[PDB]
Amino acid sequence: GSDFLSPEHQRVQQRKES
Ligand SMILES: *NCCCCCCCC
Repeated sequence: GSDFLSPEHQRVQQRKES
């Protein structure tokens, strides 16, 4: 179904690497 795709990442409230 509807998806952009990636083998990585998670929509956390913050980022400190990406
Ligand atoms: N269609 C959303 C799920 C797949 C992409 C986002 C998570 C990838 C680790």
